[PDB]
Amino acid sequence: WGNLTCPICKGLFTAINLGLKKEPNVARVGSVAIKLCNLLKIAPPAVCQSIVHLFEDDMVEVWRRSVLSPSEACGLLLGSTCGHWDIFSSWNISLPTVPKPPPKPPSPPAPGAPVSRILFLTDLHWDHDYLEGTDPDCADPLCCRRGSGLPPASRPGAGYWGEYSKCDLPLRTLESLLSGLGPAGPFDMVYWTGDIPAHDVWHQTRQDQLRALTTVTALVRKFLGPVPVYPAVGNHESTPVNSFPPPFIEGNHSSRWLYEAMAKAWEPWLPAEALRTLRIGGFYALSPYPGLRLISLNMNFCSRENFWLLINSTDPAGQLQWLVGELQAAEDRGDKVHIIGHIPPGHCLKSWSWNYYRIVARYENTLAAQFFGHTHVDEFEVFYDEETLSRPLAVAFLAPSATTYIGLNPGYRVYQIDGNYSGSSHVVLDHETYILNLTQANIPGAIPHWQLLYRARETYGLPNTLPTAWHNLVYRMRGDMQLFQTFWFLYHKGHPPSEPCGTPCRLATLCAQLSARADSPALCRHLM
Ligand SMILES: *[C@@H]1O[C@H](CO)[C@@H](O[C@@H]2O[C@H](CO)[C@@H](O[C@@H]3O[C@H](CO)[C@@H](O)[C@H](O)[C@@H]3O)[C@H](O)[C@H]2NC(C)=O)[C@H](O)[C@H]1NC(C)=O
Ligand SMILES: *[C@@H]1O[C@H](CO)[C@@H](O[C@@H]2O[C@H](CO)[C@@H](O)[C@H](O)[C@H]2NC(C)=O)[C@H](O)[C@H]1NC(C)=O
Ligand SMILES: *[C@@H]1O[C@H](CO)[C@@H](O)[C@H](O)[C@H]1NC(C)=O
Ligand SMILES: *[C@@H]1O[C@H](CO)[C@@H](O)[C@H](O)[C@H]1NC(C)=O
Ligand SMILES: *[C@@H]1O[C@H](CO)[C@@H](O)[C@H](O)[C@H]1NC(C)=O
Ligand SMILES: [Zn+2]
Ligand SMILES: [Zn+2]
Repeated sequence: WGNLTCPICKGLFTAINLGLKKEPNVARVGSVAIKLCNLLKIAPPAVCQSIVHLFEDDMVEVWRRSVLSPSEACGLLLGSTCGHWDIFSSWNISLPTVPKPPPKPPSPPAPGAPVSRILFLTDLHWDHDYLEGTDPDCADPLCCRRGSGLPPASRPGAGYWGEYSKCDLPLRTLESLLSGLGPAGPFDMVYWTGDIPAHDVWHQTRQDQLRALTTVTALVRKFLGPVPVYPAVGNHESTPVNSFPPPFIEGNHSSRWLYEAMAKAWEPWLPAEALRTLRIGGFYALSPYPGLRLISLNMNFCSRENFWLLINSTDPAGQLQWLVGELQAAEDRGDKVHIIGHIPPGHCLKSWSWNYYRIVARYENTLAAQFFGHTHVDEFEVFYDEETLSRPLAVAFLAPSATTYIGLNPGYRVYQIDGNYSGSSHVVLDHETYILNLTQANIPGAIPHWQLLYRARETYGLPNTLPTAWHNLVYRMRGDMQLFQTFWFLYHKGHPPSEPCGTPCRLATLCAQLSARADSPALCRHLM
């Protein structure tokens, strides 16, 4: 008799559920996973053990509530008649019935119009345990630190200011960054888009994450003084890394410990309005200038690595629907909008990325600039119209990281933006990138000098930095290897790998520049 298959399936996963609520069973799950982690040589056995113990609690809870949930598992196994499998099912937010205005590019600024200067910091990745002289090529996922051991005699230990390896930064190198800003300023505001702790993800307590938050926050406030700083939340701020339960998780395993600390650390910078949304889901909007609205998104709700989204990936925290409300209100007032975030939209989950793309196309006249980080290299994402995928209408700048991780010079970014006056377009006009050349900074007894690496319009011959200029740059680089090599050099903050980037590497790199929407290979149809 097959009329009983659904009842026994539900009985199995119901009993599975209550078994996995008991911590001796959770520990047993961990032990097997540690044993497999060691067999497949993912990491040294100390790291295998540490990372599984850190992850196992929230991970088993999520699986219990999603994949192993009776209505889900039995939906998958036995079809819609028994349950309903909807893990990562597709979803859509709703645009308002206001008609889209005719597409209108930004006006060229009048001669002598005000220019706003924005400092951009991202992926600082302070490593409290950074240790000069240790092995840069140790067996762990992060080196140059306490516990990395010592290098072989043939190779130098980690340099004093950092190293070209899988290493993060000592605090003094961030202090040095902030202390050298004078020539690059003055700044009207700072956009600070996330990733304060380092990549020592196998052992990160809530307290070391908070000490990363509070130490680096106080360091930037000391060097930037009264200049406003607008943070965005990176994927490394939480513990375990990428763990960002949406607001429907209450209780202690939620992100309240993190967002509330951010609200107290960033109170000098954000108005009360902003601090309220920051406590709920780590995003907010404010008004830097009359006529300009800034929106700081928590991209961890789009993230492929945010395992909590297995429970429910549909617009987590209602953030995209909230974003639509702000963009519409901005369109109604004639405001322009800056968006800042950490993970770039092209790297998000499919549904989230497709909805964001739709929002950007709809509000192309109102959105004036987009700024992201997370990849640590210097690149960008072009957005196109939904109807034909061929009219460029927005561009996201992905700034490179202050951290070395992996193999790079430290760097940061400055934007010139159409400034503070009525009728301003508020679009990026040009940008510059500064690096510390570790090859010369790590000379014993040298004092670090942060150097201008390049300015965008001058090295690429751009007449402006509107979306069409970046579209055009990609197709120029398709046919001009020398120009692509310049881009590849700068992509790595002046320290490119020694293995040549040949024809497939180039095409893949160029494709990423046009891929502002995930899982959309048609965007690259003119490259391959
Ligand atoms: C995952 O979370 C999303 C929202 O975060 C859930 O979607 C929500 O589901 C409810 C239940 O169907 C929807 O409510 C319905 O509203 C319609 C119209 O507003 C109304 O006709 C019905 O009476 C019902 O109340 C709600 O609209 C929907 N929200 C969104 C944004 O889609 C979803 O169900 C969750 N999935 C799981 C598996 O928990
Ligand atoms: C709330 O949940 C967190 C999640 O782990 C608990 O954190 C740990 O607390 C113990 C107690 O000192 C530490 O030894 C661990 O290192 C902590 N883990 C992390 C990742 O920081 C916390 O104890 C819980 N608190 C309450 C009141 O339930
Ligand atoms: C048992 O399954 C058969 C097959 O569909 C169905 O015709 C029958 O009505 C079911 N019996 C009950 C009591 O639901
Ligand atoms: C921007 O301009 C407005 C209106 O002229 C002024 O009130 C405000 O103080 C200005 N802010 C900055 C940072 O220049
Ligand atoms: C960094 O310093 C080394 C040491 O002289 C130099 O050869 C190299 O060209 C420099 N690169 C950049 C991008 O400054
Ligand atoms: Zn990072
Ligand atoms: Zn990141």
